[PDB]
Amino acid sequence: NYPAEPFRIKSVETVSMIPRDERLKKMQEAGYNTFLLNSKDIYIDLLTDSGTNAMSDKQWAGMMMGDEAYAGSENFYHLERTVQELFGFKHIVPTHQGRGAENLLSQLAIKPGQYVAGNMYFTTTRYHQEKNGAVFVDIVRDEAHDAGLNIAFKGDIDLKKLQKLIDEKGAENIAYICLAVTVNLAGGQPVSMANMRAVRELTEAHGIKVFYDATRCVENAYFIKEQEQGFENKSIAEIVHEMFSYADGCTMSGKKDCLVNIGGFLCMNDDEMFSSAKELVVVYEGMPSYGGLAGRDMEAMAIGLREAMQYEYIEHRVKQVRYLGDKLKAAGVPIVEPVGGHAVFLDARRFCEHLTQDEFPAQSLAASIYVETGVRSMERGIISAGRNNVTGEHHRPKLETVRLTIPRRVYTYAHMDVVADGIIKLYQHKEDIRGLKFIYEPKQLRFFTARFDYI
Amino acid sequence: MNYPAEPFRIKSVETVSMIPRDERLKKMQEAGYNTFLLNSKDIYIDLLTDSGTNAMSDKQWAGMMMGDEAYAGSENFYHLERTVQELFGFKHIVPTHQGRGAENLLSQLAIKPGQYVAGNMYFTTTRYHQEKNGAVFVDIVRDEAHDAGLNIAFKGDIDLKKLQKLIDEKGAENIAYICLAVTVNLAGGQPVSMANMRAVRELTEAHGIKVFYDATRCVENAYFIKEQEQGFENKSIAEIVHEMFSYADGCTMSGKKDCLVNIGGFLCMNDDEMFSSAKELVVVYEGMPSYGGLAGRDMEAMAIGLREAMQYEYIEHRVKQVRYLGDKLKAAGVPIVEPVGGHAVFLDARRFCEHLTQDEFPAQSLAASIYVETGVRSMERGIISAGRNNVTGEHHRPKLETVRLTIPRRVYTYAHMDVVADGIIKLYQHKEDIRGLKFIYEPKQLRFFTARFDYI
Amino acid sequence: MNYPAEPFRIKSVETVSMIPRDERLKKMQEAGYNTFLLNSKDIYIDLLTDSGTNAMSDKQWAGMMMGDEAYAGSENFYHLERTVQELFGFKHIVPTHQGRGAENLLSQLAIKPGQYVAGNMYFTTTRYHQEKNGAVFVDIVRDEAHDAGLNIAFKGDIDLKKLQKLIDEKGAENIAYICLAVTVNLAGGQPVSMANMRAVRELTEAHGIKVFYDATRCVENAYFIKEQEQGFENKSIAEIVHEMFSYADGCTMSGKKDCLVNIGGFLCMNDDEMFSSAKELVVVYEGMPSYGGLAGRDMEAMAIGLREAMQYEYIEHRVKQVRYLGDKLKAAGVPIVEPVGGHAVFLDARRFCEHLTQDEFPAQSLAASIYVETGVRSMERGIISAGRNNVTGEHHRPKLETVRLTIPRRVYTYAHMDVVADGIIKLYQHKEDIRGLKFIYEPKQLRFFTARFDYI
Amino acid sequence: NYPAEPFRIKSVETVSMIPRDERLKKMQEAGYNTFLLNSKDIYIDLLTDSGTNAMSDKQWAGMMMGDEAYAGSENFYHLERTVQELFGFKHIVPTHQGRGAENLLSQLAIKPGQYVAGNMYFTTTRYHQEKNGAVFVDIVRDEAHDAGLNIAFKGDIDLKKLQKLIDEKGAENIAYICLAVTVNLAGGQPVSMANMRAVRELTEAHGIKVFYDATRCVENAYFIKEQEQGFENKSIAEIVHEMFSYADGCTMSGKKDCLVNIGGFLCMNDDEMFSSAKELVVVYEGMPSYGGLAGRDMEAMAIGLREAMQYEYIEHRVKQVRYLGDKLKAAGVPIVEPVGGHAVFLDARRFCEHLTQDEFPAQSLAASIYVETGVRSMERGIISAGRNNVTGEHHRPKLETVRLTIPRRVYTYAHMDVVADGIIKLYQHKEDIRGLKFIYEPKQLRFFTARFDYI
Ligand SMILES: CC1=C(O)/C(=C\N=C(/C)C(=O)O)C(COP(=O)(O)O)=CN1
Ligand SMILES: CC1=C(O)/C(=C\N=C(/C)C(=O)O)C(COP(=O)(O)O)=CN1
Ligand SMILES: CC1=C(O)/C(=C\N=C(/C)C(=O)O)C(COP(=O)(O)O)=CN1
Ligand SMILES: CC1=C(O)/C(=C\N=C(/C)C(=O)O)C(COP(=O)(O)O)=CN1
Ligand SMILES: [K+]
Ligand SMILES: [K+]
Ligand SMILES: [K+]
Ligand SMILES: [K+]
Repeated sequence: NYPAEPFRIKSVETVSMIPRDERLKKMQEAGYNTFLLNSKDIYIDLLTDSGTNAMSDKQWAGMMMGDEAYAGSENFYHLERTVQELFGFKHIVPTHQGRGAENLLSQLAIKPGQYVAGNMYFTTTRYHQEKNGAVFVDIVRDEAHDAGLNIAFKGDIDLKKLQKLIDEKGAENIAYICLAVTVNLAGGQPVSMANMRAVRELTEAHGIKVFYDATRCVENAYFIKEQEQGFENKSIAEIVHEMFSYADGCTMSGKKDCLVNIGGFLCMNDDEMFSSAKELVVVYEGMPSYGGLAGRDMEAMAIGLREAMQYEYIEHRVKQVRYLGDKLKAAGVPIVEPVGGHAVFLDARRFCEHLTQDEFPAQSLAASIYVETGVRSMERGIISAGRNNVTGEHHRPKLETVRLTIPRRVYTYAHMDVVADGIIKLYQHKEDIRGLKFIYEPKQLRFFTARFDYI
Repeated sequence: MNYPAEPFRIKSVETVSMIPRDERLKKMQEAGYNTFLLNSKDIYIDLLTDSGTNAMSDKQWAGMMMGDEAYAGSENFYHLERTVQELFGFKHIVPTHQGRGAENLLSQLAIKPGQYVAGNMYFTTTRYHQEKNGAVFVDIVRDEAHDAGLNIAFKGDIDLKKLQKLIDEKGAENIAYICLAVTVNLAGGQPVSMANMRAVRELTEAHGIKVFYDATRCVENAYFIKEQEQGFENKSIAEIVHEMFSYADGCTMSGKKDCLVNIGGFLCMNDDEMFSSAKELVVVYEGMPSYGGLAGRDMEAMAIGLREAMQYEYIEHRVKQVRYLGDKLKAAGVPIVEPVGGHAVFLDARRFCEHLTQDEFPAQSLAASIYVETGVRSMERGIISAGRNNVTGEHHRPKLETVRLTIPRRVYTYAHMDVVADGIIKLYQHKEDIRGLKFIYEPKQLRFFTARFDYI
Repeated sequence: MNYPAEPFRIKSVETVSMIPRDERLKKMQEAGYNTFLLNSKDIYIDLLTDSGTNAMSDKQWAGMMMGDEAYAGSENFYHLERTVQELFGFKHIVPTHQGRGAENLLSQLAIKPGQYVAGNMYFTTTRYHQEKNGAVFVDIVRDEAHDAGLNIAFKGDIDLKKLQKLIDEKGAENIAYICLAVTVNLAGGQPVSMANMRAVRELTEAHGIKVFYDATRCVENAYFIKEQEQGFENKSIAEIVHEMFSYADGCTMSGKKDCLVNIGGFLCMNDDEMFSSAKELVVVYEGMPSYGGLAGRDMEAMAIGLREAMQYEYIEHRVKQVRYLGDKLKAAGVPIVEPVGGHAVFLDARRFCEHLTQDEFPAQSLAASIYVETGVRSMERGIISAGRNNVTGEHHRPKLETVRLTIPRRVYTYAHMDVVADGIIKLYQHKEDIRGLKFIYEPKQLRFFTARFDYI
Repeated sequence: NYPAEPFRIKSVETVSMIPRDERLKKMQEAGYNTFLLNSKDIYIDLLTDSGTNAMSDKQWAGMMMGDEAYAGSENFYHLERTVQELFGFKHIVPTHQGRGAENLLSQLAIKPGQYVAGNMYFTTTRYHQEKNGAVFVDIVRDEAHDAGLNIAFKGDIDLKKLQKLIDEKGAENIAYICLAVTVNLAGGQPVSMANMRAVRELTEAHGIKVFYDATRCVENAYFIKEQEQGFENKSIAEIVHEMFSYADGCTMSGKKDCLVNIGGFLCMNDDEMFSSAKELVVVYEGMPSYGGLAGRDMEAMAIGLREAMQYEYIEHRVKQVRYLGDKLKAAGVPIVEPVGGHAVFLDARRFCEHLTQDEFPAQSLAASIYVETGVRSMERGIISAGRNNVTGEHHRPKLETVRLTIPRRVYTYAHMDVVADGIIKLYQHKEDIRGLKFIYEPKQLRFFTARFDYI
């Protein structure tokens, strides 16, 4: 049901343990915007699972063995061998993290005016597509947009929407299909092997390329192992390798499922594209053999990807997130369902139904959570959606959420209990949560530095 | 309140795994049914000891990169020295590689052949160093410390009536010193009260008798005082620690326990002449007074760790994590030493195995069976550890025949505790399957470390 | 005086070794005669670049254990931020993963298509980011910087007459900014004087033109100012650095050079609106303004390293070690760029190989031959690096056709320098054996990194 | 002649660089006793080569992999395998450093009244022999006592003295022969393979055991490679293994030739002695599988011993010391000859022949060296010999020396030049060096804390 950690603690990170009254002052000093809190003031930091993971003793040994050569580092060759074996692409180019790989892919693979279709999108990924002249098309199944619908493989592409696009626009006018595993925007929802194969088969008949956004591909493979018929005798490694067999390449943020603090990479099978990629990596990142990483980080990521293949590790990772979601759900706390691989999203609209979206319930709930528990969470609602700059109106998103994002191997079920118990107690007196109003709003990136006060 | 979450985050991890029961069976036999003789790789959760098995912090690992390895004058020595002077309040410090190295120095320096050393229950290496330097050991702990099931507070306390009697019957000049350990390891990690430390100092001082503390789990002990002794609820852990040592003439310390390191110890004293003599001796056994058989980076880690240990939330969690395991075991009717102590839960082997005699080594055997059935390693703390009476040659016979589930600091979670509890509860369902043991190889001293047995 | 000993001790080592000439020959062919394409394992002493190849200190490694990996609000970000604010004197900082990431931001933010960017000699990635954002590059370095053998001080200085002419012929509003690099890498690591920085600021300020520094080797540059510019002999390295940047509106920095790290860079500016815009852009390419595509531990290492770099003895030794190699080479009549610069000795390939034309790529070829004969890796810094004229499609033709023996900071000793000098002197004895090269594979930009050749 | 370092620098240790005037104050604050200087005030620290070595990147990787189990650590098994392969003993017991191993050996191998004979002695080694009731007998060749005699293998035992001892005392009355490699007291002098075999053969015929003090056995093996006929096609590893084939066991300080900062061990071939050793290690050190070391240090020492077998490494180590001695000798500076493996010893008696031994020329020369260069060196003369406590007279040693002891892989030839140039300049005006007199003298260990002032 919930397994014990399949690891023990080698070293600890010291935290302050400041009490509620002091947390309230820190929160006020941050203008009630959790993005403005200092890391040294936070007990449990669930802002993101990106780059916040705990490394192993074996990775730290690798950290001492950084061959820092500008070209031809042994660590690059270790990374390259590892990704070829595990993902099964012919070619790999390291990048400092995922968005560096996305910049490269989109410049290489898009002609202005072409469509890129995907199972929803991530903000950086879609931006790089659009900056290169692509029009984005959502081809996710309709269910993915229903946040209360508890169904499996909610990240699946709708083959009919793909077909429709090909019929209406023409294959030559589609740059590529961008299939993300898992689907972050839908709450971390997995994609099935059947769907990946069906997309490979249809695109292949039309000469259309498919590139994966692989950042949480290991969480994805765990869902396939757990829930997809016929994958129960298959190892995580076998699943991961089969998944990528249905792609022409990928962009990877190692900062997620490769269990590192920095690192990413671009893969492809096509020799000519690989050649062009090497011509471009040097402009933005570094050499084809470091790509904006220290040798020690290529080493840490090579070791971390291989650790991520262990079944017990990934089972525990996903079930720890599930434990938090299960406990919240059992107390009647409204969440996005089903719980995804990396986070639990509170539905702040329903949590704070005495407040209007214009009063920023997700922002305000995230502040309350920090004050009551020392937990930092991310606003993923009206604030982070930003303001229409043509009209000056808020972009008003359907999802008004607080993201409890879980770094890998950092926290225990007891820290999950701190988070849950705190949220449950807040829920019991939810009507007491107050609305927020801007007191400082920057013109851009407002979620990063906006300051608020209570209404 | 009852069970707080870890007051830290995980910075790095070590993988854990379990070999099949069939393989464990083979390994237990190959180790001659002594858990000390199993290999680390063959252990799933290793509760052999809290000694040297602690997880260090990121700050201690940063100190590890700043090892100043000079033979004399290292910054890491000065940092250790001023930290221990500040926190414990003794005048002088001599580092040693670990606690038994400091006990070697103390016993050689402070005992004349034929004298008595009186202590709140024996300890294994401690008693051996006393006895090998010609002392007779006298246990002056309260009787109640030897009754496993008796739930009373401050079980580690010295019985003043027994101390008084020793002085009367033997004369103060024939007592080398009082050895006061905090907490008391073999009583189950049981604390000593401040009132008792103060009373002991007062009695011994009037008679000119020296008192040397075994400081190895003094922070755990300070936690119990803050939690349970009336008047201390408001004092900081650090204030408690400093007051505790104000009632002593010096101490031995294994830093491998409450200083949160993997190696390290020291000897403290207030007396200038003893300091001089201790330095002459340290060079023979350990190294120059300026490193004491430690790398500079380990002095640094030990200085940093001892100060980390003073954080209330850290030590509250440390002790309550142990308590949680004991609570779950108790709830299922598993017999344990009570109350639960600072560093371990001690299964009561006499009750766990009523069908065996103490001469059939129930504790040694239970530890074997726990490993075979669960892949958890635990330690014998009974008749084998007690050693032999150095006059009659018979086994010492402790009332406490226990198996120790010892918890390294900052290493495991409550989920690991639940795994351990579950496996022990299961084994209890068939306790009568645990077989008697007999010696096949017996070392001449500290026999428990490497002795080998076979089933009767 | 002339050649000081290392002002540090060795804390840890990496082994070095040499594969036979026969094996090196094979490897050079397999790398298509481009030194960039050899493997690290196959190199004995690796002088390809001083970029990212530096040895960190014990203090920086201690900072590496204290990485605060938070996505926003990391202590390591705050430490970097206040360090750069203190030492460089700019209002705002945006970290980037390395220097070309900061050049991406600057060029996008500060250039309107069709504008001119004027600089003290081009640099490779710098010129590409200017040109790809629609700028025309204009070289305003003094003519003497392009003559390898001419031994004059402060060769990096901007020719004010050329700057003045640019403003006259093109109009100030059509100049996006002046790019002033310290030191000037491709001139041979040549410094810029304070007087010149002050004069440039004065001229540009009167016309409303912005000046952005390439800060990557500013500490080396400050060393030359202290050593050679009248009036500065008494100022600290840190004072020199802070004054230098007071003449700028912001900078790009590759921390991989003078900040003594293996990864890292940043963009600084004084202007609030530019800061806002830079943050919008950083999120697209690098990461959140609060880490900029760097682990927290690398921000920390870069903060610590930049402050280490201000120690006079450290930078005096850094530069004199380079000078020693150049001195030994000169003494034996080997043709080099003079005076020797801050980070490398640059062999003059035109003189080393008089028998070849620049169209036959003497520098690329010499670098190949050095590796084959010595197992030392060096870099082409000539016509291949210069790239193509983005209007005519012809090779840019630099007067400076050089091969760079680039010295990573705190990595090698004088004995390694002597090994390098000895091997190069030997190769010089048969310079006429070095054969012309021709392209077999040419990338569309920054071609030198991965191009492959074959002998004519 | 002098090779370049067969390594490059991975990381540096920061030092203060304080100037001459400030060094003079530090020296005065230390009462002119270099033992009292703070490490943070010293540029180049030549006090000892014990435990001061620079580790490699590979050792630091091993430092991150410490299996800290109290019993059965993987690191112990790695150490054990390595020592068995390289030294060729059947059994190994780890100890925290060399004197811990000596305590164990002497308790195991000596009955009160027995003789232990050796090629000179080391202070801790001889003390442990004597505390256990042994009488020490020097059986080194007479030449070893002539400090100006430049001959090879000066550490050799005189077989005739050994024979004489057996004849006069009886084999049953000799506990063992303690053969040290190299011989520290004679200036770091090596012992020949011929001598080790001859001693093995004579002792074997009489049933007498031989235990090596192996602390600088790798320096020793380098001398055999370099100078002993017939060892020129032999690897350092082959030499080391043959050396120990002539012993019944050894005590080792890894802090010397195993390239670590802490660590040591005891080896033996005899099963019964191994059993007894395991019974004793637990009293003083720890378990047979950690012996008073952290698991990470058993790992560092296992990796370091194997690194020490590399020919280029040990050739450079010994020749760097030689470089310093050669340069001093060429300027006419009086030194113990020939230069040993680990240090250069200045003859302070001849250096300061205007001073009497009672004026402490070695102590005073060591102070001058620090003041002029920031180099710390060790007094090895009348001060470190101590005072006769029966009579109160100085012990007056024949050797009045300053030891310039070189840690492995820490310094370069340039640092050797700082040391040499400074000493040479002092030598040029040697008559200016002033005598010292006590102002504070402890009753014991006076070299550690005595304070002086100028006469
Ligand atoms: C699905 C997906 C992501 O979730 C993603 C980054 N995620 C962040 C920063 C997060 O907080 O979820 C990126 C960008 O990776 P990067 O943050 O540049 O290494 C790409 N795809
Ligand atoms: C109270 C006390 C101890 O518990 C102790 C060692 N304890 C061990 C090894 C244990 O497992 O409890 C020692 C010896 O310390 P040492 O293991 O040598 O650092 C002294 N006193
Ligand atoms: C003056 C200057 C440089 O020298 C520079 C990079 N130099 C390299 C790679 C070199 O080998 O010189 C860069 C680019 O920095 P980067 O290599 O991207 O961190 C900018 N300016
Ligand atoms: C020949 C020899 C030595 O040189 C030695 C220690 N030497 C020191 C401390 C030195 O400064 O030379 C020891 C003692 O090793 P230890 O310092 O306890 O690891 C034994 N034999
Ligand atoms: K990070
Ligand atoms: K690097
Ligand atoms: K040391
Ligand atoms: K340990």
